[PDB]
Amino acid sequence: SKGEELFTGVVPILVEMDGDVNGRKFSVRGVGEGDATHGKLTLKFICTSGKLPVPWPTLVTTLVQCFSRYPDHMKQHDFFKSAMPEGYVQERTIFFKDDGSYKTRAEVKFEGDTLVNRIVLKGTDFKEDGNILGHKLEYNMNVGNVYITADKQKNGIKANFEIRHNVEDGGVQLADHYQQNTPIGDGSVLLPDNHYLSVQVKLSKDPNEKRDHMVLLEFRTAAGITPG
Ligand SMILES: [Cl-]
Repeated sequence: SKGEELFTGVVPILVEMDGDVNGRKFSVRGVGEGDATHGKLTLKFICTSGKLPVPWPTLVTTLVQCFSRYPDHMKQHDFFKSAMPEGYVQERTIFFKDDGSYKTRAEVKFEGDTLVNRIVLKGTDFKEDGNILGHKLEYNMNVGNVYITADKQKNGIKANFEIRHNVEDGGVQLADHYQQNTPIGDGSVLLPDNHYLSVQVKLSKDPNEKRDHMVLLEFRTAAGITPG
């Protein structure tokens, strides 16, 4: 890409989320930076409406796959950078097993030299004493492997993956993700062969921060195609 030229160094990131779960409105802002040459990004998120009504880990996938590192033999398969700077709309539906669902729509694009992820999330039908509204999930994140394929119905790509959220005192809460990304521009974008993004996340807290928050470190690598 010429889009890939925009990712040769550290890129600042701004994330904004307007959320609503079972009618309860909330907002999140995140700031940080990503470096695709290191397949790494770091973000700190604050709940800018007080206390978060769902567990932080359930929002990780919603809250910039542009920073995945594609190896040389897979560069032709990086849709995300190819769509830049005009960007793409990412839509997901996330189904929490035996509980409610999130519907998300985000625009990801450069605004000047900052990458911006602007999100609206709406969650419906959650159980008041379920794992989500009840805050019964551990503060951590398991590895996710996002399987990407060309979308033959709309312009761009689709993906499917399931996230396992550890539940306090044992067991898991599954979150089944459906994803579509559609370029914003009219310009040509790369159409990838099937592959996946392997994503590892470490969640932490800022010892000096009294607001409800999440510090995220994330490593993301493309794979699923043997070298050559
Ligand atoms: Cl267990």
